[PDB]
Amino acid sequence: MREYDIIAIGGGSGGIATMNRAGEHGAQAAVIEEKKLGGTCVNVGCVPKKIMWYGAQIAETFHQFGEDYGFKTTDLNFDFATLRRNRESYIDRARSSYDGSFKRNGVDLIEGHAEFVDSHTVSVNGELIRAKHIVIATGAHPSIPNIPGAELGGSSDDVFAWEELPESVAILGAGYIAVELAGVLHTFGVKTDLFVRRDRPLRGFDSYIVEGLVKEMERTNLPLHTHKVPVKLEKTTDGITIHFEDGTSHTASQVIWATGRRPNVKGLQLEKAGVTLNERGFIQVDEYQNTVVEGIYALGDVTGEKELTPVAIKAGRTLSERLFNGKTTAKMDYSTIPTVVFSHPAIGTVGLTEEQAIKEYGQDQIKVYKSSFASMYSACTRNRQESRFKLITAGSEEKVVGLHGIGYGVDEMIQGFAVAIKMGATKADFDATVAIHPTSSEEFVTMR
Amino acid sequence: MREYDIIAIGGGSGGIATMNRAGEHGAQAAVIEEKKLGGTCVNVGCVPKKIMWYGAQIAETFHQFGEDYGFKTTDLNFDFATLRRNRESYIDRARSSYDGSFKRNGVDLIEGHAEFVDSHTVSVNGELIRAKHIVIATGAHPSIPNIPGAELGGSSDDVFAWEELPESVAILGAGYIAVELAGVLHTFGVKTDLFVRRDRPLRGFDSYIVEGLVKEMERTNLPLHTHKVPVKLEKTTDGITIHFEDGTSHTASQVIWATGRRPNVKGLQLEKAGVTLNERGFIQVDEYQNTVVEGIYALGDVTGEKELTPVAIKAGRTLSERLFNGKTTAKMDYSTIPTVVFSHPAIGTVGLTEEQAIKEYGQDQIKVYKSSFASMYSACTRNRQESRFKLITAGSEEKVVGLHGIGYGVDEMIQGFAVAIKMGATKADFDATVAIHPTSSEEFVTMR
Ligand SMILES: Cc1cc2nc3c(=O)[nH]c(=O)nc-3n(C[C@H](O)[C@H](O)[C@H](O)COP(=O)(O)OP(=O)(O)OC[C@H]3O[C@@H](n4cnc5c(N)ncnc54)[C@H](O)[C@@H]3O)c2cc1C
Ligand SMILES: Cc1cc2nc3c(=O)[nH]c(=O)nc-3n(C[C@H](O)[C@H](O)[C@H](O)COP(=O)(O)OP(=O)(O)OC[C@H]3O[C@@H](n4cnc5c(N)ncnc54)[C@H](O)[C@@H]3O)c2cc1C
Repeated sequence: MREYDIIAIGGGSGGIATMNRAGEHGAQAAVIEEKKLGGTCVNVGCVPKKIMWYGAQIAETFHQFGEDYGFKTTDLNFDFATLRRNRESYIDRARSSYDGSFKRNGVDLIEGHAEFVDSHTVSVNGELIRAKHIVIATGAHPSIPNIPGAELGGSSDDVFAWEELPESVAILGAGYIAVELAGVLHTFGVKTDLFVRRDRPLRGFDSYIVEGLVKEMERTNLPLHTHKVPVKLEKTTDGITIHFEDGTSHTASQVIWATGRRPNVKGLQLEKAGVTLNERGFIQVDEYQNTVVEGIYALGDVTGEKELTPVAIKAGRTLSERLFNGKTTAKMDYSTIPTVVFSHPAIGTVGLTEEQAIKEYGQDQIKVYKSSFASMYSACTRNRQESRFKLITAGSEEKVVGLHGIGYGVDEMIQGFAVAIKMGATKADFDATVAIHPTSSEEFVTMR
Repeated sequence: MREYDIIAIGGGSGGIATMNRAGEHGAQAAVIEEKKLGGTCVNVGCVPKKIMWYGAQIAETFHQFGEDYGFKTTDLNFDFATLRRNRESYIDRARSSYDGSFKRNGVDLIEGHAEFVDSHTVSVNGELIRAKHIVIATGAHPSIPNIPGAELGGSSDDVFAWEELPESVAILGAGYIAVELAGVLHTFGVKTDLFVRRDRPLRGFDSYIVEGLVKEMERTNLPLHTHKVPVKLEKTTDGITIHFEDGTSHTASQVIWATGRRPNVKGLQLEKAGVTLNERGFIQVDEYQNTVVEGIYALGDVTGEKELTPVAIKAGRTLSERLFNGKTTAKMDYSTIPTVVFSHPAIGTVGLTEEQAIKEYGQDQIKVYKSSFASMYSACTRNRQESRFKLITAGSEEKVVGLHGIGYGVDEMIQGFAVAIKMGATKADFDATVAIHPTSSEEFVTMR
């Protein structure tokens, strides 16, 4: 029968976070996980991507900047197997830390595929498991568009699975994963082509910032192809050929689908428990992460409020504070969540885009500040790399409702500004703060 | 007799920023400069140092991290002359950019040593220049101690003057310039020793962060010598020998004094204007930058409130707003200024140290949050580089009165938090802000 106070279906960012903090306040917890522990982020997401990004930044330095700083090489050889071995070694050590936290806080790891039997019970390898509280944190999977020959194209999971880098690659998609992988593989020397469906990449991100990314792709000869709707994929002697709606076609060794991600909802027997989906296909929940069935909760990518790791972690930790530390009205705040996209160079954003702020406050009520400049790092070399910053203010007092940036060092500067912006910072609060020179971050506090 | 609404004695950070903003509001302004336009920051300070720091960061990247990211070379070859040429080309262009900003704002560039005649007149090369408003922004000079043979040792000016790197150098000092130069030159393969007079470098920075720097110096074999009081310098056949009070001695090709910087107050005929000095040797001014004489002002390093480039720039711009834009009470806020030391790795700080917080608020009203870790960048490699973060809170509300960091990326993460801390951010405001994963900056918002 198996007795636990609370269980988590899924051992990813959300599941680990919720059960550790539940166990921290003296609850009997259990995590149920199909694949490896740690979920998408540890195994096939944030961690391996960022390690490969750092590798690409070194390749960039060697090839682009080194000569004009007085460094010249003789036989600069890149061994990807060496990077991959050390990438996976770091993931192995990070995955073991999570096992140590389970055992310390009194959380049982149960390897297997969970499946609802009734509203308080789940089935794992035949054996039933019962609990008053059940957290569905099953995460997400890559979206494969329904067209002929789509199975021939791989996904982000296949990119980290690669033991050697292919000759060429064709990336289909316009989101953050597409731009990240395109930048990394291009810098490593793979014949990388990116195909977006309409207009430009990152249509949710601010245009001024994305325009800076497009300019950087032109300058590094990373071919971007706009208005490319894929109709069909097909096998050839060269590899895989893509057929587009406009008329043209293109061929490469590998083809990667990176259009979006959809929630894991289908293999759970949600009708037996009584758990309903919302209209968009995510698990329906309220502001406190409660499903329609009491005693069952959902959070992380499966609920789809904001598909990020620390969103799942805080949502998870906040839920366990509510259930086991008496914080009755405690809930996740989904506004003003900062994001960084590790493109070449990195994009950073928090708050509203210009178009979001117009709909929210009114067209007349929004002011905008822009700053184009080159960083000192790149600007004293052949390869001048443009940075672009933007601040969006609202009201008579000019409340900073959006901050956006692309450039060297942007990845590390957003966190502090996110704290300021969530407190209700005005333009006057920014301008009163003295600059740190010489940095790129000082541009945000000296805009006119 | 040439006449102006306002003039600046000195064409550095303070002087240029004051006259450009004065000219922006229609006042006929002029900048008077002895040596090179741009001042200490552009020609022999922030700019050449940061370019050399970036050069050193590339050297660190290839030697310590390259191999484990899959990069190897038959021979890595460094040529300082190429770095210096491009460094000075960037400085040539930055210096040329001021000529464009002068033509827009209507600012005349006068060249020569200025010198007071009376309270409203100066002399440059015999020609008398009268003005209603005179701004003293003469800056500072490297301090050379008074001991036998002190002339044999140079300063930071001489480090940037170098066409070739010497074989060995001895840096005598404990401040930010000593630590910055010691790190850069050590990374470029110069036999570099750092000699501090007392217990540790960087008195006034937080012990936890400084302890982290000392640990990195010892790990990378950059000798730090403590309790080393120079009594004498002596020219020898070996090189230049330093004799210390403890009876030991040390020899090197060059010796660099980095003991501190003093204001330029002696060449101006300040007695003829009626401008006085305070007990510390700086020009005496009030909170509005007014001297004891009407229509004469002083700002930047010569007044010594906080010796940084953006402090001189903001104070100067605030002064011109007061005089030429009807904002009679406008003044420079000198409290809670953020600072970054470009050591290896970079140190960043805003607000109070732990000692300072205890002295202000008392021992039992202060909570301290610490965090020691290795960045993901270095954690994949042989050479695990340690980062150290520290928050200091005060009172029942836990107002963040200090933030400190040392580690990869710290240089760019401070600016945002400085805005937040200046607004009166609490620990609750930090903990409410969602983390950006995977970064180093997220550690500040997840401390427990
Ligand atoms: C390439 C890539 C890069 C990314 N980079 C970033 C980044 O830089 N920053 C960032 O914040 N986010 C990033 N993300 C998103 C981030 O990985 C997710 O938001 C996060 O992993 C969500 O955590 P979760 O717990 O909701 O789901 P997951 O971490 O995916 O965990 C779900 C787990 O549950 C298991 N599971 C599913 N169904 C069952 C079942 N029936 N029984 C038992 N177990 C089950 C799965 O095997 C899986 O391990 C990235 C994603 C990808 C694909
Ligand atoms: C090695 C080094 C590194 C530094 N790094 C940093 C850093 O990273 N960040 C930072 O914020 N700050 C840094 N500083 C400090 C910064 O450079 C100064 O605080 C800043 O330049 C001060 O500006 P100022 O206008 O007060 O004086 P300055 O910029 O020094 O300008 C004074 C000018 O006045 C001229 N002058 C003097 N007397 C006369 C006269 N009688 N007539 C005409 N002209 C005259 C001088 O020639 C000089 O050009 C650094 C300093 C040094 C030495």
